[PDB]
Amino acid sequence: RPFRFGVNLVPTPGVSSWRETCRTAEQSGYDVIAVPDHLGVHSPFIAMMAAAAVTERVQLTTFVLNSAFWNPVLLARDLLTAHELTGGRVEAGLGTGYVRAEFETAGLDWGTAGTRVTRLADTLAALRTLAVPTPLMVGGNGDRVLGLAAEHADTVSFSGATLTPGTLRMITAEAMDERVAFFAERAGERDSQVERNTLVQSVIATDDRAATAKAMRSRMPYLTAEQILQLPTLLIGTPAQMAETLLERRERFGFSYVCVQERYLAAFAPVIGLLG
Ligand SMILES: C[C@H](OP(=O)(O)OC[C@@H](O)[C@@H](O)[C@@H](O)Cn1c2nc(=O)[nH]c(=O)c-2cc2ccc(O)cc21)C(=O)N[C@@H](CCC(=O)N[C@@H](CCC(=O)O)C(=O)O)C(=O)O
Repeated sequence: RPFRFGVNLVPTPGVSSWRETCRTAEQSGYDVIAVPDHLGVHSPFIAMMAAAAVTERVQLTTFVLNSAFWNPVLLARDLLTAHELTGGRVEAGLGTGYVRAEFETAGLDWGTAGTRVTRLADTLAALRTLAVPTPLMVGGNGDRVLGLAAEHADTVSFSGATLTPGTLRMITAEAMDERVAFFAERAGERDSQVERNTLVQSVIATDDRAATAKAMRSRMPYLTAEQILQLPTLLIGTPAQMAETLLERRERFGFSYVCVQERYLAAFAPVIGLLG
């Protein structure tokens, strides 16, 4: 599938640069602006509308909603509105949620891993029954979550890290091979209709990839330097090397929808220039 590039921007209360940041993303060649769903961050659909008002080309996506924060019928109303009032520019990524303190602050039941995944399942089923027009993305690497992506999603987002719900660890390329294969087996005949996304956490410009990876073992001691050089959540080297890496990873994993974090917006833009 043709590449599409996203930048995960954090609309921040008290910071007056939202419109300028969204314009920079579009001017830098990104195809998607992605926004998160967290307490203490601006409300995602309202921020996406504010982005739509100052951009013309980019798609706007939630990346990803905390399913515990949304009533499915009311979310369906939001999605239809966002779709119609932007001219079809909105996509909705969904997840189970994972920050327990935020559930507690909002007065919501943390429950169990099972109830949190079931809430995502129930929401996805409802959104499809209500025939929402926004493309749907599902994010997360748990078995049940990838099964839901395979059943319901237009895009599956493969995480690239794990944590203990209630600390972050990057997964290896080999673990990622297995998660993509699991998804594909669950998707069956629908595999070819689901776009594959991943989020790159760090985009590290360097003229010495090997020395950089060796140094980075300090922050990820559970990995070798060779594993660090193959980690799907990291891009290391020159822009030409990073472009070649993304071509190789599209072949290996099927990743054609690549997002980066806001801090690396400018660092990654040269790669967009080379892949287009
Ligand atoms: C928690 C995570 O599961 P997951 O299925 O990968 O992801 C579930 C949710 O986090 C996920 O669906 C989404 O909500 C997360 N999500 C966001 N969630 C949000 O709430 N807000 C966001 O802005 C957000 C952004 C986002 C972007 C990309 C992406 O891929 C996911 C994103 C995980 O790391 N799972 C581990 C295991 C987790 C676990 O339970 N560990 C044990 C270990 C220790 C023990 O034994 O007790 C535990 O702590 O209980 C695994 O599958 O190996």
